[PDB]
Amino acid sequence: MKMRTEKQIYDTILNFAKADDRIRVVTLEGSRTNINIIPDDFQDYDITFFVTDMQSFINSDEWLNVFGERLIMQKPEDMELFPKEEKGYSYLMLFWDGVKIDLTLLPLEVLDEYFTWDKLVKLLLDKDNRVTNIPVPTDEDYYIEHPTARSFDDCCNEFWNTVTYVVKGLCRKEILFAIDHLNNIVRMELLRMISWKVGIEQGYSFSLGKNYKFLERYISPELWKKILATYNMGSYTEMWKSLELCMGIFRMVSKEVAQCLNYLYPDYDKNISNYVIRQKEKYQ
Amino acid sequence: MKMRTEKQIYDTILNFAKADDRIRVVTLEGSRTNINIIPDDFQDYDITFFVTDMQSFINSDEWLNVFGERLIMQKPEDMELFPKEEKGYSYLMLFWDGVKIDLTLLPLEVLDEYFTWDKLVKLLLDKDNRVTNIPVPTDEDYYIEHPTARSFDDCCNEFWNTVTYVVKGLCRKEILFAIDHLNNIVRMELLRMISWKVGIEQGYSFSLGKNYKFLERYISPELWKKILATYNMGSYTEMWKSLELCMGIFRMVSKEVAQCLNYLYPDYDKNISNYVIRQKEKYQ
Repeated sequence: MKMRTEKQIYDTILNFAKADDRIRVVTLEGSRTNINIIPDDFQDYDITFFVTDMQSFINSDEWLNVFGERLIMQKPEDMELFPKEEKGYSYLMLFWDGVKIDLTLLPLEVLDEYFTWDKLVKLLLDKDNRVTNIPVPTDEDYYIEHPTARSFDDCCNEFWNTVTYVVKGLCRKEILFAIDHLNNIVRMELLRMISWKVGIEQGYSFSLGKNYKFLERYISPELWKKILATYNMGSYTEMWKSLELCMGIFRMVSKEVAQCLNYLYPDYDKNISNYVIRQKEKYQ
Repeated sequence: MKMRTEKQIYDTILNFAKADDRIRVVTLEGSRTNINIIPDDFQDYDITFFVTDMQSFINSDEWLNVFGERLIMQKPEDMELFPKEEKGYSYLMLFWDGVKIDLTLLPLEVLDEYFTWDKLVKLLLDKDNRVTNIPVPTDEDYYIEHPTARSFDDCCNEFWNTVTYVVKGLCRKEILFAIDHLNNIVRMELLRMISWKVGIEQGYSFSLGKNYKFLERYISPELWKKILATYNMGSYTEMWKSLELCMGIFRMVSKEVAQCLNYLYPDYDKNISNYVIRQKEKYQ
């Protein structure tokens, strides 16, 4: 059940922008610019306004009422607990009907370099014709990268080195330390190596999506099940199993990448695998 | 079974530094400077050398052989896959006997501001008496922070807003997106709120450690079990359970913090909890 159509939402946004002297350019960002994303009910409206007077917007929130009644909103460049990590000033809003609008205000001066930030951008309005070469959105910066012999070694090095930090956390009875290093680093390097395997098998012309979220489409159900099994980490016993499964998958996938691209298979696996076994025995 | 004593390791490091004209200051960093850490077999030796000629060290690795035979080493400021994220040039080494040395080379000029970077620092050698006010190591920058009414609201805002991103990932059958947002953000804000609860209950004069790794000492076994149960995430069914458990813990703990510090309890819980229930039903 829709309470508003997509055309009604775009009209609310653009009619507001057209009427306001301060707003000179409007762009669209994110998955709605991406012809390779299947449309669904969760696609945010990522809208950017380029404006002549920033402070006149920040002074009061009343002008936002045109977008509808809100369930929640965040102003991430205006919080105390969190520092600014994007330029400009944004409003992340979830509305009563489940629609989401992430609205960014940027000073007009930033238009000089804005288009270098991301290629998934579509120009919606340009009152003064500032944009002389109009960009065509593309997700090409998100395709799988081909490794080099050096970056392959680097990935193996970071995987196997950080494995030793999971071991330290488990042997010290500091499970949260072990979990964070597995989540933030060890399994991320495993997923990177898997992305290189996908590139070898299927090519370099498509994206696996943010957080590798499209990976399931491009790997065996057998390998997908194992990957998901590594995310059961709520005990020391489960964490040793997850870590050992992660190591087994990494051996199999990095060996395939090395043999397909004619790289040396490094000694990290042999040396750290023995280290893991010895440490586990010492504390068992 | 030790193959080398701590005194032998320190002697290997300092005798090397004393003999070398290029090295003028040596410091120790990390948990070995921290009198509140219980010593164990996994404490790295975090050593920093301040040197007159950086490039003469980087040219060749032979000089590292004095530290022993290595199982693995990383040179993180000299990789292709990973950009530099620390100043200077470091060597992360794990040795044949399980000893770990993380050795950082820094130019002498950086000594002007180095001591502002971290307070868990101990001066080991200063050939020219460059350090006139000698620092005393302390972990005080790692104690629990007292929230303000604004930062309390900010934490609640980020928790409940990001809950909606876990919902989106689960409803889209994009579980890796949902898992990453729960791991990187949702549960981190839960752990932050729990740290504030600990501060109220037990005070502001101690550290919960990196990755909150000492948290188990300061919360009920009952609450610890629930926290660990949230880390079972290897299926859509498990992820809905984890998310709902995370929300329940957050309600209980943020309510206690608000009532103890006389903050307003925000409407995020009510509004987003209903949103979650509706979305789960819509896709079930």
